[PDB]
Amino acid sequence: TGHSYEKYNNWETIEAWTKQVTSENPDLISRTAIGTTFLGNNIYLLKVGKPGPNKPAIFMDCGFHAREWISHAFCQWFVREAVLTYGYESHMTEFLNKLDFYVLPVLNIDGYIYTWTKNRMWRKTRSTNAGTTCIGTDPNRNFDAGWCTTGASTDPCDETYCGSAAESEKETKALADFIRNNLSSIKAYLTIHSYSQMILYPYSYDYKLPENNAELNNLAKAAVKELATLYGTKYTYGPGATTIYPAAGGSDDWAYDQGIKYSFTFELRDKGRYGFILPESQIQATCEETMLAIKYVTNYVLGHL
Ligand SMILES: N=C(N)Nc1cccc([C@H](CP(=O)(O)CCCc2ccccc2)C(=O)O)c1
Ligand SMILES: [Zn+2]
Repeated sequence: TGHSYEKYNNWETIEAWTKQVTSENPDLISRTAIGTTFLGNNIYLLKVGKPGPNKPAIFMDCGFHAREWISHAFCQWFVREAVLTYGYESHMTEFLNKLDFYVLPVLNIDGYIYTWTKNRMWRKTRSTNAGTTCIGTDPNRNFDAGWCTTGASTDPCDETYCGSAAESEKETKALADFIRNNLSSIKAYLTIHSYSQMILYPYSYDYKLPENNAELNNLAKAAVKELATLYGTKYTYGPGATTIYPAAGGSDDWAYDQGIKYSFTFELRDKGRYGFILPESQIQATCEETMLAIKYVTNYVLGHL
């Protein structure tokens, strides 16, 4: 039950943590909920930064995919590092003064609970589907970006089911609703996954390249170089379609086509030795090196608005 930053925490524990870290840091963190899940859990959002007028923001979510436990761990790690180093480390101090980080600790809460209780390898949501006993939609194929046109299934029984319609899932509708309602301020979108050690940018739903792909490639390149300084961990990077494989309906592509010009999917450790079942013993090293890339991106975005 007790929360630890070097262990994977269950939802009850993460929920208690969002309340605790917010009460302990009132001038640095506010908590709201942006929606409920299919099974009635609260989708918490943390706003991290020193409040002020007309602040730009960066949006980061974790836990799209239930089994990718290091993703959830990173969002929690980020929040503590922000509050611990504010006022002492120049860069984080400037970040929190000038912008807000929206941190969504766990999007697909229902699936995450399922990985703790029944099936460690679950990935989808846990919503019911008409006409079948098969459960769940892949939330990262459920966005309105070339929806269900490639790299996706129309069968609810498949792991890549794109859903009955774009934003059919309460969770993805809640996230899209929030982003749409905050487009004027959100300057970047970061979505945290594992595994494969990559930084992806648009597009995945099509082989076409984003208008600013040269810029996005240079930024990804610089970010993976920064990440490698700590433990030598090697990341690859590029447009999703060629860097992994085509897949429609992803939140990074959707956010980009909303006008959020800096949109990245992070795939964290490792490369397949442990895969989704990354040992807790690697949480600290993974989070620490990932922090460097996230901060590099953040500084770049701040210098380009
Ligand atoms: N919009 C996007 N970024 N779409 C996208 C493109 C390629 C891959 C993915 C995800 C990757 P993921 O988050 O589950 C991590 C997959 C890790 C992996 C890697 C190799 C073999 C088996 C498993 C997917 O397969 O749904 C999304
Ligand atoms: Zn994933």
